[PDB]
Amino acid sequence: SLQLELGTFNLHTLFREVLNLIKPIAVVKKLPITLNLAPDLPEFVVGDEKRLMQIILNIVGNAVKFSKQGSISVTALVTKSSHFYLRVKVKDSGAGINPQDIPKIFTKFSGLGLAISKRFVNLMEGNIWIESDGLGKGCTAIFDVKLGIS
Ligand SMILES: Nc1ncnc2c1ncn2[C@@H]1O[C@H](COP(=O)(O)OP(=O)(O)O)[C@@H](O)[C@H]1O
Ligand SMILES: [Cl-]
Repeated sequence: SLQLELGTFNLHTLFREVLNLIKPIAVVKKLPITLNLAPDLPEFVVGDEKRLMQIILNIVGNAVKFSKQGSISVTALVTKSSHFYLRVKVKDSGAGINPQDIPKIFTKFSGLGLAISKRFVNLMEGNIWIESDGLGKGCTAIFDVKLGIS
């Protein structure tokens, strides 16, 4: 039933906007957070801005929410496979995630963010997953989504 709503927007600006919403909260929790955009990351793109924003906001937001100390990095780059694949990696410094808990992370229902993000990523012909090296190692949430180049 779901359908992409396409328009042209500045992808770089979208990342800075997300960081601007999250930063004051990171500051209160004393979690340094960094954004890195690859030198070849397209600027003006065609895609569904409000759905892309929802995905990035919930994953970056989760990093802040579930981290008690340490830093967070948000990295945006291109996955080579007109269109391209945007990759976003969000690495936090949480307590880590047990292997048994990862396969059910998109279906854990308290909490709706990742379930919604998964549908949006699927709409953009993409892939999303979370991984953790275990105790004390935080986790990385990663997604690839297809976007048009303006
Ligand atoms: N960055 C993260 N660090 C640790 N656990 C996470 C992270 N992101 C998601 N999770 C786990 O996945 C579950 C589902 O997350 P989400 O769908 O965003 O819902 P919510 O944040 O409301 O719980 C969370 O409750 C949590 O157990
Ligand atoms: Cl974690």
